[PDB]
Amino acid sequence: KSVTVIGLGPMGQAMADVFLEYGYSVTVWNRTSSKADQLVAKGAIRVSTVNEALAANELVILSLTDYNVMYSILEPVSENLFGKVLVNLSSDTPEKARKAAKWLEDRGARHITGGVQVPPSGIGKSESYTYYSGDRVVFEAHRETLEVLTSSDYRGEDPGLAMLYYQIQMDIFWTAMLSYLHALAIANANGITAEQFLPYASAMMSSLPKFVEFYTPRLDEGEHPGDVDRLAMGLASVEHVVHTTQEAGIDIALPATVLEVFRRGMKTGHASDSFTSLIEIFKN
Amino acid sequence: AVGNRKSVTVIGLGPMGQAMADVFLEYGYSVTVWNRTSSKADQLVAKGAIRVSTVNEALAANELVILSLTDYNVMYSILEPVSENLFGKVLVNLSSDTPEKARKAAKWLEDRGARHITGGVQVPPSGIGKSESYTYYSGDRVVFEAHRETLEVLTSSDYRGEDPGLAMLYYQIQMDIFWTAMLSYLHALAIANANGITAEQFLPYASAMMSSLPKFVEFYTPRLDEGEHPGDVDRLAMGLASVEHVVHTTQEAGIDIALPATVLEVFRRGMKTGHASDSFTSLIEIFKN
Ligand SMILES: NC(=O)c1ccc[n+]([C@@H]2O[C@H](COP(=O)([O-])OP(=O)(O)OC[C@H]3O[C@@H](n4cnc5c(N)ncnc54)[C@H](OP(=O)(O)O)[C@@H]3O)[C@@H](O)[C@H]2O)c1
Repeated sequence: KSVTVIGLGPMGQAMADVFLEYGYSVTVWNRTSSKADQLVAKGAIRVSTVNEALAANELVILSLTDYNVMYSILEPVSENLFGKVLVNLSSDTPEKARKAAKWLEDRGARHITGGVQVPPSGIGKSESYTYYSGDRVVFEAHRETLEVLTSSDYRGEDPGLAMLYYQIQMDIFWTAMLSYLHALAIANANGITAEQFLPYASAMMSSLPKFVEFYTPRLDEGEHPGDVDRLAMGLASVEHVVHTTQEAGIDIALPATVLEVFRRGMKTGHASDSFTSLIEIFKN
Repeated sequence: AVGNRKSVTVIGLGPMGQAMADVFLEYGYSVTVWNRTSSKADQLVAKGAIRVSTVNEALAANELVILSLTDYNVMYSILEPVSENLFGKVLVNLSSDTPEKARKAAKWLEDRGARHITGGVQVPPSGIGKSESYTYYSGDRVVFEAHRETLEVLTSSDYRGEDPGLAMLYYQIQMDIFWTAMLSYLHALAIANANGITAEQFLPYASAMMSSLPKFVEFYTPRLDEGEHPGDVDRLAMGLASVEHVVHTTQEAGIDIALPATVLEVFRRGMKTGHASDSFTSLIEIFKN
């Protein structure tokens, strides 16, 4: 039970704490060496250099701000990476994580990508989940240590996948939550409160998985028949939303973008297809 | 004797009007129908509906008239030439349109001596006649109560208040969420597909995310009603950073950026107007202008 943590922001601090709680020997490094004071008081071993941190252990957790920090601190010590397993937790794009894995492999190290789904306070709780991706044999070799921090959800071999599943979920979260705020602004303009809207907003959100379930097999076939819905009629529905927004004096940017997507789909010949055919507009 | 007359007129026989007329007939109503395209009533006539030739005749047949037309402009188009014959009628308009359109129609109808109930039907034709289905209703409460029994043959009802616009308000704000959130799903799936993963693989994650959203709505609702956006549990600056990673992921996958780029623009406007350290709920102020 021995692990190195490089990067002592809030996440790194939480992780290092939980490891110390469960009896691990924890070696730490940070560019600003004072950030480790509280951990050192709890038994963490602070080392002066990146070299010493890498030497201490096979498993190295990288809780850095972004992937550029990784290159900055490891590139000058590229000769010292053989046999190390670097678990990268920065939030970034799939391609960033892929480029990092390849760079590390070229220097004899192995990479596990992690997409942590909770804030620092979730660390050490089994109801918390982290996406992991990368070589399955490397991941299985360190799974026990990683699961001291959270439950795991291994997504596959591609180092980019842990970040893929994280970012596409955030695409839905932010866009759908903004739609909720937008809808509430219209509601407020017409005299209705968030308390009054609550059960209706909630019921709509909860209904969406049933649509996703319905359309999933069709989307996987590349099929957009107009048997239960037509794009033309979706467009007309969006248009009512845009006019409602305008009448209420609410900012039109968000529904106007939705309307523009529908129009582009109509303008490429999809009037009679399902609205799912708009995936072709996004695909590019 | 208590109870509604078992007699009703339906004007507008698209798929929704056809479903409503069918349900009324099966329930035991005398159903009088009119449609611009008269042949669309053939099946209903075979089951006992009474087709009339003119809109005037359809209005004369009954007190209660259900409209299922494309929108409110259609209503004017057909009713204006028979404005004289609206006196004493109760028109229940189940057409999708904006709140203000419904308000203006309710006044126009009252000026002609008719009464108006706005309805926002929440289900497709197949949901008509099922009690798990709901329709939003609004308008004069006494008029609604007088015809509720008939309206409940079609769906359960959810009366929202006196303002005739409200039934279209609740309907349209739910559709703002539906279309925007479903397009976010398609956008996210396009990224997934570019990266080699399928809708089947995405399904449990898309569904879990969507199903988690009501918990956020519940958490924020009381704060929003106070006009409060403290940054105690989240800050806009950190949300912006999260949106930026979404935009870059999109671009790397070669996926159309219009939708996340508009999300990002909203966040940036909120940063511009001072809300870096407030909750992301502060973006409601950007929507408010
Ligand atoms: N279908 C759905 O799933 C659904 C769900 C909820 C709410 N709604 C709403 O229900 C309403 C009716 O929709 P729908 O699907 O049943 O059919 P629709 O195709 O909108 O047709 C509705 C009716 O309007 C008539 N109409 C259209 N333009 C007209 C004109 N210029 N003059 C005279 N009549 C006119 C049509 O006559 P013809 O038959 O002669 O074309 C038809 O009777 C809409 O507002 C729709 O948004 C629909």
